Amino acid sequence: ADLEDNMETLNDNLKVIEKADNAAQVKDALTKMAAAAADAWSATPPKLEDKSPDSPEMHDFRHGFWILIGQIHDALHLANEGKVKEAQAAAEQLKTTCNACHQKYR
Amino acid sequence: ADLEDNMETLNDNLKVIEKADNAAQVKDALTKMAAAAADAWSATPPKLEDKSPDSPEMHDFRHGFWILIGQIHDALHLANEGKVKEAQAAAEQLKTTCNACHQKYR
Amino acid sequence: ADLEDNMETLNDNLKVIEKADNAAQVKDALTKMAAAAADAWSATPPKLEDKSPDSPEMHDFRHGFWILIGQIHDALHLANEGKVKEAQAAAEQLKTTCNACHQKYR
Amino acid sequence: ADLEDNMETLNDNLKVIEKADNAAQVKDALTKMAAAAADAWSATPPKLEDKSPDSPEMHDFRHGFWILIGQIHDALHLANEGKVKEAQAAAEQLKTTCNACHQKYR
Ligand code: HEM
Ligand code: HEM
Ligand code: HEM
Ligand code: HEM
Ligand SMILES: [Zn+2]
Ligand SMILES: [Zn+2]
Ligand SMILES: [Zn+2]
Ligand SMILES: [Zn+2]
Repeated sequence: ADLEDNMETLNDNLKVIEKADNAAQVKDALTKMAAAAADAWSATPPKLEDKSPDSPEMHDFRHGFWILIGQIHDALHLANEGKVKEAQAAAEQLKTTCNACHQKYR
Repeated sequence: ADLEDNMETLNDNLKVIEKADNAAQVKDALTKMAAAAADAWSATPPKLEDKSPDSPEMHDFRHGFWILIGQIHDALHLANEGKVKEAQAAAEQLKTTCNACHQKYR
Repeated sequence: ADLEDNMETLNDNLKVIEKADNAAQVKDALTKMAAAAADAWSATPPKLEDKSPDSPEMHDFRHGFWILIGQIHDALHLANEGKVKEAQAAAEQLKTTCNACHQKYR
Repeated sequence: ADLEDNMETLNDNLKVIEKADNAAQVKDALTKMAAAAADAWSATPPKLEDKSPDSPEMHDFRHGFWILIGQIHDALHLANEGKVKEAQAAAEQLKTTCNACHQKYR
């Protein structure tokens, strides 16, 4: 999938997590986000098209995906443990990673 | 790319890191490993064809890529710091992750 | 050190990172934060004095320190790479961990 | 506790996990390992007594504790999920971290 599709998948499922009542819902949404974030890894954002594929900027771009992937990973464990509220809070917290990357690169 | 290509990329660059003489070579190889691992995320292994895409087995399979991706991430920081030997050591230690997944799923 | 002293160390160095001009200042402050957070691990917060040392609650409390330690770890790599701004951003972002734990346990 | 005691704690509980029959035994063991690892953070190893407390070598020493702590953290989540065998395998795998640090610093 393209960057925009992966971004909408990320966006859609974050809201699913907010409105969710149960672990399964959170679980499912986080799984989809993990796949979206991993697939986003190879993308070149439009503001970085003029940069070398292995530039410092591109390195920093992809680092944000590492952070987001790590966070989804942990939130998923929480939801697997049945810690719904705390997985939802981890989801709220990862928005900081979404925002930080958007502020620099979007 | 498919699973097999990602796996060759992973294997090829691990050997490149072993033979490397400077941090640029390690850095370049780890970057290629991270892309390969991230791209591998969505793959279904032949041994798990018969399992649901959202099965416990498939979750455990993808978990190994989380572990791999985290370790590459960290090793790349070490290489960026010019810590060639310790980045090469981190790379040798990664093999545990490679092996553990192969033993169960390959 | 006590929980309070570790908490002040954490507080003080966070501000040091905000005002910092170079990577060495940030590195030094994160190093101090890492030791404070690791030393905090064994503490029982006043709100949880009545809970068993290996209770659900106490596990969740210490989980927040795993999260914080992980974040400092990564931020320190960024500072080591000379990525001052992004290390400072990483430091602003880990405030979410600080606050999440306080909201629940302070 | 001192370095030796923390190392004994780490060693004893690793064996407990190997012999374990259920998730509770592995959970309990990993919990103790986490505390021992976090307490070990501040220690100076006999081989690095002559180095500055904020030396490059001391930084690399403590870095291995970060990686150990992260692995215990993850292994604990697996045990929490009731994935006993997988938690026991994550425990086997972190021996790589134990050994890597001993090779350089013990
Ligand atoms: C879970 C957190 C995230 C959420 C909820 C999210 C969601 C979104 C949304 C709704 C958009 C609007 C455009 C669209 O429809 O795709 C977008 C765009 C974008 N995001 Fe994110 N995103 C997240 C994480 C990230 C991260 C970590 C990065 C960078 C490493 C990033 C980089 C971008 C870029 C470059 C665009 C513009 C794409 C384009 O216009 O071609 N996002 N994202
Ligand atoms: C740096 C670590 C790794 C290395 C060097 C590595 C290396 C390889 C190599 C050389 C192959 C054979 C190439 C081929 O398939 O034609 C392979 C296959 C495979 N690997 Fe890995 N691998 C690594 C990590 C992983 C991880 C973490 C997993 C699972 C989480 C995994 C799962 C698999 C699977 C399922 C196959 C079979 C694909 C097929 O033959 O169709 N590998 N790997
Ligand atoms: C870098 C992030 C953090 C900062 C800057 C911070 C800061 C503080 C400060 C300034 C205090 C007041 C203590 C005093 O006045 O001496 C405090 C107390 C406290 N903090 Fe944190 N904290 C952080 C992270 C955490 C985390 C991760 C946890 C738990 C997982 C936590 C749990 C507590 C508790 C239980 C208290 C109350 C102890 C008391 O009664 O004094 N904090 N913190
Ligand atoms: C879970 C993995 C680990 C296990 C099972 C383990 C086990 C041990 C054992 C059995 C000893 C013998 C010392 C004694 O009993 O007096 C020891 C010592 C030591 N270990 Fe580890 N350890 C682990 C992790 C680590 C790590 C990650 C580091 C480095 C950061 C490390 C550094 C050392 C050092 C420096 C000593 C020497 C202690 C002294 O002589 O005062 N160990 N460890
Ligand atoms: Zn966790
Ligand atoms: Zn590291
Ligand atoms: Zn990083
Ligand atoms: Zn995990």
